Amino acid sequence: KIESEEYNSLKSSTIQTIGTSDGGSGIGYIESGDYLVFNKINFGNGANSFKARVASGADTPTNIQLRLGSPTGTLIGTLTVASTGGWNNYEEKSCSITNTTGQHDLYLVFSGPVNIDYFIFDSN
Ligand SMILES: O[C@@H]1[C@@H](O)[C@H](O[C@@H]2CO[C@@H](O[C@@H]3CO[C@@H](O[C@@H]4CO[C@@H](O[C@@H]5CO[C@@H](O)[C@H](O)[C@H]5O)[C@H](O)[C@H]4O)[C@H](O)[C@H]3O)[C@H](O)[C@H]2O)OC[C@H]1O
Ligand SMILES: [Ca+2]
Repeated sequence: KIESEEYNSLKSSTIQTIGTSDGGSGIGYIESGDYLVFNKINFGNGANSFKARVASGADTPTNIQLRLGSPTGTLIGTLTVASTGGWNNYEEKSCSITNTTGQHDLYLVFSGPVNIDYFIFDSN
């Protein structure tokens, strides 16, 4: 598990840390082409699944690309998030990823807006 608001670096001119109504925090005000960087993520044993707690009031879907090494590095999967009913209505959404082990920098690269609280890598 990784908290979006605990990124090491980012590329954005708009991203803000936001709250949720449950007393948590996360990332909003994301625009197309922004990315969050999480350095030295040990995928440990194995990961073939990605789950994120996300909210969206957008009227088009946002793709969250999961890239290793650089923003144009190996693409291991893409979570596509349509509206959840509103910007403060969080749901947990999952995608499969190419099985990943070892230590990589992780770039979440966004095609549009989404509010994100946290994400979890697991093996189904
Ligand atoms: O304390 C807590 C508060 O922090 C919390 O505040 C909420 C923080 O998050 C806010 O959500 C932002 C709402 O505004 C969005 O910008 C939208 C994004 O969509 C744009 O339009 C898009 C254009 O591109 C199209 O292709 C796409 O389909 C469209 O959707 C629109 O122009 C922008 O206005 C941000 O992305 C969100 O992060 C939320 O409103 C606050 O309420 O509230 C709870 C409290 O406990
Ligand atoms: Ca969070």
